[PDB]
Amino acid sequence: AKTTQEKFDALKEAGVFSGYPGTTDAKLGQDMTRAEFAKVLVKLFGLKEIHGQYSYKDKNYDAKNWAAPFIEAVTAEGLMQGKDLTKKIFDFNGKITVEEASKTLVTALKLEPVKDAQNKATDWAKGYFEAAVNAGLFSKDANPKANATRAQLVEAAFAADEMS
Ligand SMILES: CO[C@@H]1O[C@@H]2CO[C@](C)(C(=O)O)O[C@H]2[C@H](O[C@@H]2O[C@H](CO)[C@@H](O)[C@H](O)[C@H]2NC(C)=O)[C@@H]1NC(C)=O
Repeated sequence: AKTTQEKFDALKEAGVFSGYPGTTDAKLGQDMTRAEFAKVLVKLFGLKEIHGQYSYKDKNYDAKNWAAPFIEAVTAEGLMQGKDLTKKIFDFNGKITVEEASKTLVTALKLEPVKDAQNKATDWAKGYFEAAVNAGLFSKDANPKANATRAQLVEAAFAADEMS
């Protein structure tokens, strides 16, 4: 079985994840913004980027924001809808959590949420986290509410790619 690092290298060659300048360190212990994760989802699932459209009101969510085409693409695909509908806030600088990642991947893979699922996830997410655990995207001992580490995102993305 491939290590996290070998899984990363594969995803990177494929354009789905990136490294950092001037180092081979993949920084598997660090976190990831929701903007970057939207981009991961686009590259992982082969989605079309949507230019010149803005469905959120966050400060600096505009045409100069490199993430908008990715954010719009995952929004149009129904994978993500942001954090509150009435102010139209996506939170692109906020970090992706393991339960949030679970929802997007389970949805994209067309897997079904677990009903009556019992776990430590926020109420809205319990079914998606559990489904994700069952499909081997995250380990059952991951904290649904924590920022997902890049290592966790790599293992999820890799597993997701294998399933798709
Ligand atoms: C703090 O609120 C959450 O923010 C999450 C941010 O990340 C995602 C994956 C996103 O879409 O960007 O999920 C957001 C949460 O959205 C909730 O997603 C559920 C999963 O499908 C939906 O069933 C719920 O309708 C949605 N809202 C609530 C209140 O649970 C939920 N957002 C909202 C608007 O309720």
